[PDB]
Amino acid sequence: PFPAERIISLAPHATEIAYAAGLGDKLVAVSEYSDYPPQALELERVANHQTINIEKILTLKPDLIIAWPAGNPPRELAKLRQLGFTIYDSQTKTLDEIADNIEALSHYSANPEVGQKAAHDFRQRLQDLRTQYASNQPIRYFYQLSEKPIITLAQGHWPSEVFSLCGGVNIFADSEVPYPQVSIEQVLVKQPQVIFTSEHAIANGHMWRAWQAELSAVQNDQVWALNADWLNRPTPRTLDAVEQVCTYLKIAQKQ
Ligand code: CNC
Repeated sequence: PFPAERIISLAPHATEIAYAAGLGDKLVAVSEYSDYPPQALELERVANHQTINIEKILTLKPDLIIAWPAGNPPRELAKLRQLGFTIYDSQTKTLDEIADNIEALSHYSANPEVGQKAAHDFRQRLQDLRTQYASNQPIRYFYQLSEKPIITLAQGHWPSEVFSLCGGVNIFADSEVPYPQVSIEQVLVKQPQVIFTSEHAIANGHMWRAWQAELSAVQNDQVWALNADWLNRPTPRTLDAVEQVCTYLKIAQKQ
């Protein structure tokens, strides 16, 4: 396509993949929470979970925008397309798509070998992890994005695929929306073998201690925090989430 000179990222994960793809030096704006690699804190922000700042983007004249269709507002992305910007749509469902993203984005780099290498390395480590964590048996898990309200994941949407590599089975897989709000009772009824939550919830005392009697996951000491930066952004660091998730689901075979 062409070595881009003024690149904008509309998502935290997209900023990580941009740096891995050898584009980081050409970024001129990123999203809120684009905090990795940490120098990205230095760049101006043009997007958050509710709004893309199209005025500022006009002001910046990007020759490449790295979009996150799954998380960005559809109307504003459509506007950017209608305005004639060159846009790469980052797809964010599978683990192999992370490497695909990096390899695609490397086409816009002045040094495509960087992204070529990063994708190669990702693919090899992903292969290593698939081999290493095959022995895991199916475990039914609950993954909490928040305690108030309880939001979880469903329909195979990200990060469902991280868990599935390890044999993990989402208790809310068959929900009518991809990120459903669920009640305490809904979880309690479902009887997850493992509960995954945030480091914050653990540190403060997690909400499921009160429910030890009704939750085998609590009796068995299988409520664990996951690193949300690794897990919920599809990036090279997702392979550390794979390790973390897979190690915990391995432990969960103890009974
Ligand atoms: C579900 C959800 C939520 N998420 Co996320 C979490 N946890 N998230 C997700 C999942 C979305 C899946 C998808 N989009 O395909 C999921 C797990 C992948 C995700 C991921 C992230 N999220 C992140 C954050 C910080 C946030 N998330 C919230 C938006 C946060 C929400 C908190 C809340 N209670 O509202 C949340 C709990 C529910 C939003 C929703 O469903 N609204 C209903 C829907 C109809 O409204 P909506 O406006 O269309 O929602 C869309 C956006 O929120 C967008 N989106 C979701 N998260 C982000 C984060 C950013 C930076 C941006 C720009 C857009 C989003 O995706 C939604 C559609 O699926 C947030 C308000 C939580 C909080 N209170 O801190 C917050 C801050 C947003 C901000 N200031 O811009 C991450 C950076 C977390 C991390 N530690 O890495 C990460 C970024 C992903 C990436 N690609 O870079």
